[PDB]
Amino acid sequence: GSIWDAIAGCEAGGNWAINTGNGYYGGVQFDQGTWEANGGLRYAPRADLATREEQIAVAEVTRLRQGWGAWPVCAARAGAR
Repeated sequence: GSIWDAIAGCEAGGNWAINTGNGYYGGVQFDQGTWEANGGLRYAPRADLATREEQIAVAEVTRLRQGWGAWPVCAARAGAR
């Protein structure tokens, strides 16, 4: 496990391949602009097409640049806010 699993339970019901059409993708519900801005195209075209480990790698960069408050509720559910 990782802290990100609690975020992904909150954001995606633990399904890191979710792609529901709501403007967000994968286990931590990146939007496409954030996926691309934090290096995600190196792994896959969208977050939901990347593995959990790759999504977590991009999420780490995203959290460092933008803060846990980018997931204002689900990062709290994981104990990080």
